[PDB]
Amino acid sequence: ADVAGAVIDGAGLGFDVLKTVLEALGNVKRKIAVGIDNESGKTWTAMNTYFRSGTSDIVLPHKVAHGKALLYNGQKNRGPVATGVVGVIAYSMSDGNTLAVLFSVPYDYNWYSNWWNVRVYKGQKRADQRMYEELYYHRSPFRGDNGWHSRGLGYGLKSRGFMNSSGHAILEIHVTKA
Amino acid sequence: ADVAGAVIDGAGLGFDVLKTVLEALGNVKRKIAVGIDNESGKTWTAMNTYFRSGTSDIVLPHKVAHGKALLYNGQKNRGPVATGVVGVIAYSMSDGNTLAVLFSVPYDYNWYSNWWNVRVYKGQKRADQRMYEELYYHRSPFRGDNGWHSRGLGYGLKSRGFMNSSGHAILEIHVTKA
Amino acid sequence: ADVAGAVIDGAGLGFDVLKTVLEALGNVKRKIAVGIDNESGKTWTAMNTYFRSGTSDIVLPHKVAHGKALLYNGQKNRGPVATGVVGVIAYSMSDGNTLAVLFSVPYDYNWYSNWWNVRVYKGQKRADQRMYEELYYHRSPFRGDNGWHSRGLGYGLKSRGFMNSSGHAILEIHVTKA
Amino acid sequence: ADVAGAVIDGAGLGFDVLKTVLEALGNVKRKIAVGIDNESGKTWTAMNTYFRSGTSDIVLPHKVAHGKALLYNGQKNRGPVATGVVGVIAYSMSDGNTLAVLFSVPYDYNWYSNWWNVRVYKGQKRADQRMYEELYYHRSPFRGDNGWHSRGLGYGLKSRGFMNSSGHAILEIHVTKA
Amino acid sequence: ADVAGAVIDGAGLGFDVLKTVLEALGNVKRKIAVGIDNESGKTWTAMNTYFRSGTSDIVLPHKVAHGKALLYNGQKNRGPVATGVVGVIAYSMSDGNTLAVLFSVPYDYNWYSNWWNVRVYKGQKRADQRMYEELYYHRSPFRGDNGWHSRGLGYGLKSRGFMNSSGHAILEIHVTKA
Amino acid sequence: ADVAGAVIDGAGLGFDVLKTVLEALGNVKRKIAVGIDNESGKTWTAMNTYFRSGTSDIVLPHKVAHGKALLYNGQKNRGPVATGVVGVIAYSMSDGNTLAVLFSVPYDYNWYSNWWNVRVYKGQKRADQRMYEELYYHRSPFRGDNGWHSRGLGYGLKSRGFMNSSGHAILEIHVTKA
Amino acid sequence: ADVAGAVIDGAGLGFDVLKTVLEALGNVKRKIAVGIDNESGKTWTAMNTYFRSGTSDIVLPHKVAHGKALLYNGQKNRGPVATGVVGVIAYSMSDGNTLAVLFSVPYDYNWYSNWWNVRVYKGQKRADQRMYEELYYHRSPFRGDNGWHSRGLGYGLKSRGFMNSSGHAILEIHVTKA
Amino acid sequence: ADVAGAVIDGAGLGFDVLKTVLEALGNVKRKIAVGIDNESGKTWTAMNTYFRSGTSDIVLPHKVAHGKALLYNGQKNRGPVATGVVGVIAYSMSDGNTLAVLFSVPYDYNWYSNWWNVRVYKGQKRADQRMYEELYYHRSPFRGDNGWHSRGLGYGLKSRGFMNSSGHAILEIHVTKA
Ligand SMILES: CC(C)CCC[C@@H](C)[C@H]1CC[C@H]2[C@@H]3CC=C4C[C@@H](O)CC[C@]4(C)[C@H]3CC[C@]12C
Ligand SMILES: CC(C)CCC[C@@H](C)[C@H]1CC[C@H]2[C@@H]3CC=C4C[C@@H](O)CC[C@]4(C)[C@H]3CC[C@]12C
Ligand SMILES: CC(C)CCC[C@@H](C)[C@H]1CC[C@H]2[C@@H]3CC=C4C[C@@H](O)CC[C@]4(C)[C@H]3CC[C@]12C
Ligand SMILES: CC(C)CCC[C@@H](C)[C@H]1CC[C@H]2[C@@H]3CC=C4C[C@@H](O)CC[C@]4(C)[C@H]3CC[C@]12C
Ligand SMILES: CC(C)CCC[C@@H](C)[C@H]1CC[C@H]2[C@@H]3CC=C4C[C@@H](O)CC[C@]4(C)[C@H]3CC[C@]12C
Ligand SMILES: CC(C)CCC[C@@H](C)[C@H]1CC[C@H]2[C@@H]3CC=C4C[C@@H](O)CC[C@]4(C)[C@H]3CC[C@]12C
Repeated sequence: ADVAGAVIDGAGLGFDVLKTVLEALGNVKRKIAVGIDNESGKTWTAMNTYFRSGTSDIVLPHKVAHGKALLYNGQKNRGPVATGVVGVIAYSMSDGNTLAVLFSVPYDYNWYSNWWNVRVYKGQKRADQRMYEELYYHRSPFRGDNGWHSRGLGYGLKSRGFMNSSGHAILEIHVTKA
Repeated sequence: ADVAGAVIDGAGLGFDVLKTVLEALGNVKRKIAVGIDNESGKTWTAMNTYFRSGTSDIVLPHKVAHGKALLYNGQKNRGPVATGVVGVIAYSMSDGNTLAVLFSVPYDYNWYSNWWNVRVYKGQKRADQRMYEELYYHRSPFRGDNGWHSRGLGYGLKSRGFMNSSGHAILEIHVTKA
Repeated sequence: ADVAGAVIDGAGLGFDVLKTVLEALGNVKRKIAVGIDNESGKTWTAMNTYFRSGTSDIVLPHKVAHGKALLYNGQKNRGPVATGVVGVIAYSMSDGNTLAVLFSVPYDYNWYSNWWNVRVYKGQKRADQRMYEELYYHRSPFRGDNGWHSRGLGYGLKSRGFMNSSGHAILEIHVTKA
Repeated sequence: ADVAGAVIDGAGLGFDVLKTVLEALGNVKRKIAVGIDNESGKTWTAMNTYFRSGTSDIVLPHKVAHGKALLYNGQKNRGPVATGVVGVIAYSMSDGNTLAVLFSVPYDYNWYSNWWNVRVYKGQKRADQRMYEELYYHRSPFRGDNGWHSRGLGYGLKSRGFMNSSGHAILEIHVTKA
Repeated sequence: ADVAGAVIDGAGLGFDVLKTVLEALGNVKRKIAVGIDNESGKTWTAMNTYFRSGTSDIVLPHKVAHGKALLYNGQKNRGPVATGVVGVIAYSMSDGNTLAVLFSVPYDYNWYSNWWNVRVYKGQKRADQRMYEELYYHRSPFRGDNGWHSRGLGYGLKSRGFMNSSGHAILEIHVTKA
Repeated sequence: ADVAGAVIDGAGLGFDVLKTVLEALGNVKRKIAVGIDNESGKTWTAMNTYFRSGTSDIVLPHKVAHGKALLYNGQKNRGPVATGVVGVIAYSMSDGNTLAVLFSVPYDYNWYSNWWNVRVYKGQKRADQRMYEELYYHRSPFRGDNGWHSRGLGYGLKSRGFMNSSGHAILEIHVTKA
Repeated sequence: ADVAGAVIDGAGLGFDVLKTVLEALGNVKRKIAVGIDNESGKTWTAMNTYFRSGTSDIVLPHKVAHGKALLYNGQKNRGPVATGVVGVIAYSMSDGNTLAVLFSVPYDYNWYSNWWNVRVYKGQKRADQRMYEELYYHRSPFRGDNGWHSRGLGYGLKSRGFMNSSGHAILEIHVTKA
Repeated sequence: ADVAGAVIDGAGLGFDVLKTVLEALGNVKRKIAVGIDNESGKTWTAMNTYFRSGTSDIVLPHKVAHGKALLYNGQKNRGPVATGVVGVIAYSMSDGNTLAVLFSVPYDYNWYSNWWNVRVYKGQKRADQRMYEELYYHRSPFRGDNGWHSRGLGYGLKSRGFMNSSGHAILEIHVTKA
């Protein structure tokens, strides 16, 4: 009767609202483009990229020789999901150590910001949740605040990086001999 | 009367909801691009690709000589079907053995992940359901976790592969002399 | 009155449903691309293509010399019809025999699959319903299962063919000297 | 009152149905592309194309010398009309005879099929309704069944033609010296 | 009240019907492309084109030398008007006579057909309503029936023309020395 | 109540009708392209273009040397206004006289037609309302009837002009030495 | 109840009307393209452009050498605002004086017209509201009436300018040695 | 009942209004393009860009040698947020001082205007909120009023800058030796 018609009309209104909300959520773009210059004097072998959030549509370049550039990119999961792209790239270095690069492009910018970090681990370590937590919570990550930051990585290596503050984040790092 | 009008309005609302759901289901893309480099010293002859899920729109390359690359791709079945693209590619090798490559790009990522595996079978074996089950459940498949994995295939052969974690999966494998 | 208004509303809903169904049925694509390599040592003269289902928009190439390739294609009938493209191509060979190639890309994949077959008939025979039934039900057709199949055709001829399992089917056959 | 509102709603529904039907009828394409190779040893002068159904948007080529090809095309009448393109092309030959080519691409394929015919008439005769009836009902036209058909035209002339079975019909004929 | 609401609904339905009808009427295309080859041995000077129906968007070429071609085109009046393009082109010839070419592409093909005519008038006469009536009703115009028609124009001149039967009419005439 | 709802529905219908009418009025195109060839033996200096109706989006070419062509164009005012493009172009000539060219492409073709005129005024006179009235009502303007018209301008000058009858009017004039 | 439903329907109608009105207001284009040729024998240094209405999206060219052309453009403020583009460009001249060019492309053409003016001020003066008022109300601006106007600027300088009457206004001025 | 239906209709109207408002807010563009020419005789090293409002999608160029140009751009935050792009770029100079450039393109132009400023700070200072407040409230910023402004920066340096008044702001500065 009248109640059923009102319920159906309300359901249709809720359906339209849900369609609009889902389209808006799916139209949100959170992508990261990582470019790392290798002036470290040693060849880099890709180990893995651990994605705490998001994913990548391309192959992680297996080898990055000295004087070359690692080019990589990722983005948030397809669909109306309120997650960004957060991850750690782990490359094996010729000296036997691991270069770890943390990137974080969050979905909700009301509570979170773009973050990035670079660190060198002794031995060959694959990027995982523990490495991400170390780089994000305990190793003093740099804010993606459209600023250049330099930090000595050790092992005769230093890093100079930059990351913008937008959702279309670009993380450019130069890892050079210290 | 009023009841019939309410029923028709509810049916129209359900029709609109069903149209939206079917369009969303059909817009989901699950495709796999397989690239296998042959540095095994022997020529590969295509046997078959068994698709547990999905299909392919191209011909499986009949011959892959040493130093060449097998390029292949597949995708999930057209239409609003909640299935991914899961399959095994079987190539005959010159020594008389079979190279089997398992790929798995699931539809529902809440329960499943991207998987891949590489194995060498003695004799000439065509890819089928049993081979897929062996490669997916009992031969320790590698997760498609944006990481490089290496494993000795035996018969003087080793494999080094990579697979991303997204629905637009790329599986790059190098099968080289051990 | 109220009954007439309800009937008209139901008719409009049925009209919208019918429009959506017809559009979906018409958007289904079932096409076949046939490529046959002639390494038989004899020239092929086109006889005819009998379409059990579907049709073709191009001319069947009249002559296919040795070392050349027959290129042909067909698709299902235009409009919202639940039929695929099923047919037999009959070519006359220089020795006086007929090369018959059966292709079958069904509309309903719930009950049917892609099928193909190659056979050589003594004498000059045009493709028709009987030839299609022979090739589809009694001459052991190969499944379009993304696999390479080889079969001796006789008369000093062998065939090696491939057909994928999708609705956008490609049938590649090489008919060579045995 | 209520009756008038119901009548107006029904009229609107009928208007929508009529619009959809007219759009579907107008979207139906029936076109014919005629290509006739002249290896008859004599020049052909265009006489006329009588369209039993449909029309053409181009000029009938006035002269077709020996070794050249007549290219022509036509289509069904613009608008939502349930008629195909049926006609006869009449060319004058140098010997004083007429080459008549019948083409028929019907609108309703439930009752009709593609047909074509080739004939040589003594003297100079223009294509008309009587010639079309002769070629379609009494001179054994060839079915447009994706098959090659050969027939001796007489006067030291033979014809070898092909016509597909689809609505986008192509009629390729070679009229050569017998 | 209810009557006013019914009247407004009927007015809206009539508005939608009128919009559809006007769009359909405006989408009807009736254009003519005239190409006249001058092999008369004398130069042609444009006098005027009298449009009984329709209009032209280009300049009538002032001079057409011997061995050149007059290219002209016209179309029906813009907007939803049920009129075709009917007119007479009058060119002055070097000998002091007038070449008049009548073209007629009607809007309603249920009652009318494409017509064309060619005539030579003594003296310099501009195309007007009387000339159009003479060429259309009393000088035996040729039907635009996809046929070639030849007629001696006199004054040592003959004409050979062709006109298709469609609304996108092309009228090709060759006026040569008799 | 019911009256207010009926009033609102009628207002919405009137709004839709008004939107359609305004869109149709704004889609009406009335533009004029003027091309004047100067074979008068004297240089022309632009004085002004007085637009009785419409406007122009380009600069009136300041100088038109002998043997060159003045290219100009205008159109009706943007928006749903029922006005055409009517104006007079006044150029100063080297001898000290003024060349005035009247063009008139009306909006309503039910009452008005395309008109054009060419005149030479003694002295330097700028185009204005009085000059337009003189050229349109008292100096015998030529109708834009797709016809070539010639008239001696005096001062050792003659003009030969052409103007089509459509709303996309082109006015081509040649002002040459008499 | 019924009153609330009527109020909501009226509010929706008003919303649709407001959306249409705002779209129409925002679709109105009022832009000015200024081109000033410098044949004054002195270099021009840009001082500023004071926009009484509208704005510009480009940089005012800092230097305009003798024999070069200043190219500039502006437009009305983005959004549905009923304002045109009115401003004064002030350039510093090498002699120590200021060249001021007033342009005015109004929004409402029912009350206003295109205006322009050129003046030379002693000393270096920046364009402001007072300069605009002087050039628009007291220094006899030229109407943008598709006419060429010349005026001696003084200081051994004269100006010859042109401005059309449309909303897509072009103001071309040549400032030359007197 | 009736109340619930009225509430649902009002909610739908509010939803449509909110969708329109959000689309309008998101369609507002506020971007800044900064171009700074370095004729200071010293190399510039990027320190950081502090965005009080908005963000940037590109990397701040690390080095700007003498005679080169810094190219940078930013825009307001994506989505329907009523914020502009306001920030300070801080570059390190070879002499040990900092070049700070303030840009401000506000969202609400009813209360705010485009502003810019250039200053040199002793020592190496990173752009932050305090620097922005200093440059915007206490160091006399130049208005983005389409005017060229010059100011001695000190330390043997002077600046000459320009900024337009539109939301698509361009800020061009030349920092040269004083
Ligand atoms: C009123 C009744 C029918 C309940 C309706 C619940 C709706 C509003 C809930 C149920 C499931 C929810 C979704 C569940 C998961 C996600 C993924 C997350 O990353 C973003 C939010 C999103 C997309 C939620 C949006 C809101 C949602 C659609
Ligand atoms: C309320 C009455 C009419 C029953 C309605 C049942 C509807 C909701 C059911 C019936 C058949 C169902 C479909 C059957 C098969 C598939 C393929 C699967 O891979 C994804 C889901 C999908 C696409 C289902 C979606 C839901 C579905 C359309
Ligand atoms: C219910 C009352 C108003 C009668 C409605 C009659 C309608 C359905 C009839 C009247 C005229 C008919 C049209 C008349 C002529 C043709 C051309 C033919 O080649 C195809 C069908 C077509 C296009 C008809 C379609 C149906 C039609 C539009
Ligand atoms: C019911 C009341 C409001 C009367 C409605 C009358 C309508 C249907 C009439 C009035 C004026 C008519 C138009 C007048 C002139 C022409 C130009 C002609 O070449 C084609 C028909 C066309 C386009 C008519 C179509 C039908 C028309 C719009
Ligand atoms: C019923 C009540 C609200 C009165 C409605 C009056 C409407 C129909 C009137 C009022 C103002 C009118 C417009 C006023 C001016 C012009 C410019 C003219 O060149 C073409 C007509 C046009 C565009 C008119 C169209 C009709 C119009 C919109
Ligand atoms: C009537 C009941 C449901 C309350 C509705 C409140 C609506 C109108 C309010 C709640 C939250 C508000 C938004 C909150 C934040 C922002 C960001 C700001 O930069 C622009 C305005 C904007 C986008 C607001 C627009 C209006 C808004 C959507």
